[PDB]
Amino acid sequence: LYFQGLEEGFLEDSRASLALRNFYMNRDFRKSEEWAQGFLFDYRSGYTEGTLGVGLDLLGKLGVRLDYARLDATAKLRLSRSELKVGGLVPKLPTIQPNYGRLFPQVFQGALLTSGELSGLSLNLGRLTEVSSDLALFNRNRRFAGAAQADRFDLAGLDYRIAPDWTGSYHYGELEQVYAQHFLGLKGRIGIAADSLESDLRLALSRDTGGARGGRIDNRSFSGSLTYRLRNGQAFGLGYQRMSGDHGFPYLEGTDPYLVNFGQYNDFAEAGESSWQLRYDCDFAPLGVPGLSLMTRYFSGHGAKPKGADGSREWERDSDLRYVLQGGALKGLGLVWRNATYRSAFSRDIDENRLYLTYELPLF
Repeated sequence: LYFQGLEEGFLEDSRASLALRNFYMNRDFRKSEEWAQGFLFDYRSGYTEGTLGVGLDLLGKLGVRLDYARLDATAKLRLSRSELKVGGLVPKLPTIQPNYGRLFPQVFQGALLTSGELSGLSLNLGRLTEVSSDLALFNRNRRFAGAAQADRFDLAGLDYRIAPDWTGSYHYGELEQVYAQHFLGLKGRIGIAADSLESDLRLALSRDTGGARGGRIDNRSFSGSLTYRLRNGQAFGLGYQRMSGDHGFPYLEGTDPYLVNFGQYNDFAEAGESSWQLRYDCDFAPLGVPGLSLMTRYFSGHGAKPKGADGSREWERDSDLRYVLQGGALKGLGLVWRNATYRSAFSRDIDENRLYLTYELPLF
């Protein structure tokens, strides 16, 4: 956390890995398909010597259908308990979260400063200018006037350790001339007593800003969860979510929305929409079968006020099965199967399968 810069570490502490990813996706409307192999070279330098240390990250991506090629560089500066990254960025913030269900998450260009000079307090500040063309408001079901674009997305935030099991966060995000969103969140855990109860509460307020290319937007979002997690590998979760104001929940193209009732397909984020989620996870590891996990969840939404369409109710069931080989030559191989059923009164019904074969190979 504190950066000493006592040794010349750029080359010496360098590490890298190659990720191999085979992804298949199947989609039935009311039909399409996608199959692809990805290669991902992920390099992370150490830091040059001195109180201000300099570093370099590199992301090399190759994608082939059934030819996509990209190289993203990131300069990193390190001083005291603060870090500045400039170049390719994969932010993980309440206002901007990667899309993970693909071959590769989007890379954003800009600068991001994080700082933990104060104990228990993290601060961040950032500005993004590009996505792997401009940053754009993700329309989806015509929730807004159009998919407005901008040159700049600003961000600032604070995450505070209130107590060892409690954290509160505030984050601000603004796609310039389109919308600004305020986020406030609280996460907590209590013991009961070999097991635990976790809570995750999220309020967000979004309004159009400046030229309002989106255009007029008013969204007040609540999204929260309660998870009962047992020591034997099981978890039971309850999620609840509500959209208030004249619009649905805005977020950028290329990102997943930071909402708890977000499934494999739907985000239950139409204007006016309330939704409930039940979720069950099971790890078969402390039961006998390590590497094998399973998840299922069901979401139900009502009170949606979709634009230009009639109907207000919708639901989704996702099931997820995963296995990772535990030994032999392929001791890293991961199989993931994500299946979904989505039914809506106001948008197109879908059935979908996603399949992932993953392997991670450390180079140095």
